[PDB]
Amino acid sequence: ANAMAHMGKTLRFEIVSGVNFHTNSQSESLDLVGGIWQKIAKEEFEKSNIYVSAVIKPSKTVYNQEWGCPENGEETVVLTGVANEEFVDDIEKWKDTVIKLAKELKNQMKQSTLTCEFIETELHYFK
Amino acid sequence: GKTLRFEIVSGVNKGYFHTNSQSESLDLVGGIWQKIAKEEFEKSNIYVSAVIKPSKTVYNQEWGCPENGEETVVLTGVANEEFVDDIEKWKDTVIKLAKELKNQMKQSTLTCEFIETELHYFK
Amino acid sequence: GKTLRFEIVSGVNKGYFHTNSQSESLDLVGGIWQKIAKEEFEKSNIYVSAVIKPSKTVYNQEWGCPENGEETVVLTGVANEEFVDDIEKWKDTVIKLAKELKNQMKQSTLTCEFIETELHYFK
Repeated sequence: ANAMAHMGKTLRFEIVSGVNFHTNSQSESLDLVGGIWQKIAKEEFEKSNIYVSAVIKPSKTVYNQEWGCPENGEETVVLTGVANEEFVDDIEKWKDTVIKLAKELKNQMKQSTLTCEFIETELHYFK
Repeated sequence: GKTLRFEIVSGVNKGYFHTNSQSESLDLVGGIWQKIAKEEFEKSNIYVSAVIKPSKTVYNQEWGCPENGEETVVLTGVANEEFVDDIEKWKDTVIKLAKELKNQMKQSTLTCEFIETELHYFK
Repeated sequence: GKTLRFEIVSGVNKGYFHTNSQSESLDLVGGIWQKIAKEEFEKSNIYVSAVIKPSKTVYNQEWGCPENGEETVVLTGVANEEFVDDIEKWKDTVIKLAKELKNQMKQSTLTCEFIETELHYFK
């Protein structure tokens, strides 16, 4: 079959959020966060034509119990995405958009704190 | 000294493999990776191990994403200087395996990223 | 504006701890990390938080990997400039904790990687 491959230097983001909502499992909290992210990314895309996709992974975050962490860690989700040159024209505008969406997710999940990191990456995209 | 890690995201193609949970799809992808990595190692003598995580990938429903995201697996590995002599050959091998996984999982698109990393290996 | 993140991959040593699910092995590793980070913080005033993910690691069955991969946990953390003053001291502390985890989990081998990152922290 025919095939295409693109390679370029770009950025990926990674966000960590709590899961706060009456979910009963990591499978259920994955679906919860997935639905919320899908809605906020869609709203942004309608304004700017920039769609910020994310891969979401179940996790627990371990920190000092004296700052409120439960024993053995707090239930969290990790969201990761990339600026794919096929869909993204301007890396600075994309980065600004990711930061905006991170703050909105923090609000929707009613979180006190939230992290968002940018990491340099070499993206190969196969079709 | 620096080296490289790779990360791939793949779908699990329920339409074709008919897994019923994230536990089952994790095992499916784990077994497929094990087989393709072994086949490649027999050809090139380069064995590419991967750490695999369950996930869901959220994109625009108008491009076919299910509500709340598509079931996916994330595969991540590294060029460990204890086992790898030539980084360029390793990178070429990872790209080969990414394409093979895309084929085996019958995926329309697939991503493979390389990230610079400083590996400490304790034995 | 740059800092460092770490990522560790560890086995869960079913031979010794006998966990029955990925949920149970996540809590096991979580509790061990919490205790070793606390003990270190009391000595050095450096607290190393981690986000822990369930996973499997796929390698050659001829080196002892189970079919479809071995149950593992991935631990990832960052040097947050709001809490961390000296990156070299932090990195040394992470290495110490990685070795201690290797000991507590009775692992033959363990990896710890450092990756450059740009951290935004929202309060």
